[PDB]
Amino acid sequence: KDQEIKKLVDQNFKPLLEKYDVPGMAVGVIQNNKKYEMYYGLQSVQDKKAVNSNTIFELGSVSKLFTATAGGYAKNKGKISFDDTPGKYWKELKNTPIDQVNLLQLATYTSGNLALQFPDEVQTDQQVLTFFKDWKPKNPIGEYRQYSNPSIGLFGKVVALSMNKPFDQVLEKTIFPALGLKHSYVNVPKTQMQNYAFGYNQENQPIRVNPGPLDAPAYGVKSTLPDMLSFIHANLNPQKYPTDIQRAINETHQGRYQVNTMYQALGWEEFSYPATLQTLLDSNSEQIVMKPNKVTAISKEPSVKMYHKTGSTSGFGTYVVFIPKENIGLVMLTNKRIPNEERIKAAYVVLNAIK
Ligand SMILES: *[B@]([O])([C][N]S(=O)(=O)[C]C1=[C][C]=[C]C(C([O])=O)=[C]1)OP([O])([O])=O
Repeated sequence: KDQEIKKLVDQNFKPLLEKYDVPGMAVGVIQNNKKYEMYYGLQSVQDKKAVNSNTIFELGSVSKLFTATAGGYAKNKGKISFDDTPGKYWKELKNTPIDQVNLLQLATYTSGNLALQFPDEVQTDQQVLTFFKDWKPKNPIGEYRQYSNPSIGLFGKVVALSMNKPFDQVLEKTIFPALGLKHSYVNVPKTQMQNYAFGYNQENQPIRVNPGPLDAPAYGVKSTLPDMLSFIHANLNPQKYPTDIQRAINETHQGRYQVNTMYQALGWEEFSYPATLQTLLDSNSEQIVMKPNKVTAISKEPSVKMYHKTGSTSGFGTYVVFIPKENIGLVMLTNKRIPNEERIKAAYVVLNAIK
């Protein structure tokens, strides 16, 4: 039976490489604590370098899952409360209007006035501070979800302040070692640069993510297939992990509010399992991703849950999904974007087929 996992991944993911002219793909499955790693194509077209277990990919918004995990960790060591406001940590925001939004509402995109991106002219530390000092509310605080890099980025910044370390070191020195990750990075060091894939844009030009304001907590982590499978393993089966990282992980699985069939957890999107294909696809509709939506309190608390997250950068696509009760999960990393719907569908067919 285990002999079917390679065939399934080949049937469902491998055709996407021709369809979308993607140079390189890594797809991992974890089932009953056994890891399966499927590698396709090249990490670098010009170098003819193969995708392998050392290949580093940009995770885009899947980085937010690390940020959420860092926040869960800081809460459980008593360094923050989710009821706190940012001005408790970043003193220059104390008594400004953004100091009425609490850390949870920042982590989960419900400030009521933060868009997907900062303005293009906002780049320096000084410009980021000014942006948040000048912030005024629009929608009632907590009522509307608008998916936002600045929102979760400020959450990450405040988590880092709570831990007295810059955010890059919170991940690289604390969170990643506690998860057993060996090649996961905010800043890919000199000695691993030969392992960092080129991304490829929609004109098939090689590209990597550009530096930008609070980029690390929003979309700035890079990792390998083995490490992302270890992360999914920690999400499915955290018992072997340190108690504090257990607590952190479990904090990320708690649904905070709902937008119909999508439950917003910390970083992760949560769903009742089994989820219809349309539930999973529509979680990343234009309506949910690009526009304000008024949230509700959770009414139906799912008994059996599954969780997912997409991520994209100019040159990379990522998708991660897991289902605790089936003890299965999947990770897809590409060095060209393909539509979210294809990532979600292929993972749906595969995970369903393996039971
Ligand atoms: B995330 O992957 C956020 N998407 S993103 O495109 O905002 C990431 C990004 C932001 C600024 C610059 C770049 C760059 O230079 O590549 C990338 O979210 P999804 O998958 O929508 O949830």
